[PDB]
Amino acid sequence: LFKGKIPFVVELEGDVNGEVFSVRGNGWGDGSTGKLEIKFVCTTGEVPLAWESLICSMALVFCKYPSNINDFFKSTMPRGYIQERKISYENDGTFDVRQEVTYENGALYNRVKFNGSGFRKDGNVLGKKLDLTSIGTCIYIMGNDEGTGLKGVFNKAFKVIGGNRQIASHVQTQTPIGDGLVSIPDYHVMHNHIACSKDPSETRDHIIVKESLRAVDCNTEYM
Amino acid sequence: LFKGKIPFVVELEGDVNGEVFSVRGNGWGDGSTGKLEIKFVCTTGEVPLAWESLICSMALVFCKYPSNINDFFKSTMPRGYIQERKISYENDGTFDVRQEVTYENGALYNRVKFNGSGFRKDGNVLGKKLDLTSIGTCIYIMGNDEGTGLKGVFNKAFKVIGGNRQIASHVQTQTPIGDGLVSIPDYHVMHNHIACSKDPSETRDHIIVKESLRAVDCNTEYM
Repeated sequence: LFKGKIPFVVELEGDVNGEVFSVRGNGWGDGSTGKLEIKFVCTTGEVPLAWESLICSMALVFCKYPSNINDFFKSTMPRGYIQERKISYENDGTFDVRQEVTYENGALYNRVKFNGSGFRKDGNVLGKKLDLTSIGTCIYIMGNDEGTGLKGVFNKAFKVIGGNRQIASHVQTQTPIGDGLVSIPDYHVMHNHIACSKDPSETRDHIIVKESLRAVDCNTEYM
Repeated sequence: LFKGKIPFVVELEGDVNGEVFSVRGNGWGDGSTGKLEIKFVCTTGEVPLAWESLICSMALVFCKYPSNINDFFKSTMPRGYIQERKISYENDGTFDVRQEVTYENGALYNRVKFNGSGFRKDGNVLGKKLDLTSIGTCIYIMGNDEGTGLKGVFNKAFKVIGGNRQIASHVQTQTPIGDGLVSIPDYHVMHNHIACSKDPSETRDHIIVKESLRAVDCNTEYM
């Protein structure tokens, strides 16, 4: 299903320190090259927080997997998987995020419930002081202890506009939505790249995201 | 000072859940290739915990740095730097670690105070149920907020013998020991590899470690 560009559609309902907002993204992902491009629009007016804080919540199924690592994400399709994260910001609040990642009508949908609490008034998140202009991130992927799904961990070192860097710590799980046979990997990493940009022509609150995604047998490739 | 193999000497005084032990390592590191080899011996009898839990505490100065990233570690030599870590194990205790990394008499010394508390009796650390046979780790390196030193973060996904994987979360700082001019980088990563082995000939409690260390401009290389 993932040999070639396919539509990538995102629906995020957000609730951060009791500020409710909706985001819709349309673009494309290519699971054989590990590339995607998508434009996110806030449909309820303006995001009450850093766009950058939304980006990883808004499709690791598009990751370019080598043939020697089990690709859990593609193995669950078309029914797909649940992707859940706790994201903890150094000196700031916490996001609780639940995603349904499914293949429907020839398209990959990321449907996201994005909740945040404890965020600080003069913090980088509510202050919108974060930047992902061009940034590499390494994500740890492995089988959960029961061998029914995935767990993972990673940091993002967000650029802080007029500051230094802000670490957000992510804990993730992925569990299949269906009862079909799934493929469980051992420990590996994703080398991921984000570039975020704004259309100066566009008048609505939005952000354009390009990602690169590659699964890496770091146990071999780091030697 | 780091163009070619030079002696690498480690002295670790350890205190884990009130169990005191000493480790001495001798080997070599090569800062131009980013390789090192060292054999660690417990001099007080036996390590009262997983060797694997000691390995990253027991010389990022040996990291192969490209010319487009500031190499803080080599910029501090010969006086060298302090390297401090809090290491937190999922469902287990915490290590507090202070290192002095100095160049003395043509050799690179890592002098380590390794403290651990809250470790669980039937846990993977005191139970010695961890393995680093062949494992890749990605370390985040960046300038601290004051621009006087480094901060960093990383996970190690330890193999658990007869289990799955155990995440240890590391927070690190590096601060110069001297008053000399130091070179402060922006965010990048190290792709590091560990291979641990035992000499079946050797009769003392020991472990042999080979590391690969490369500094990576992930903001470019992950695209």
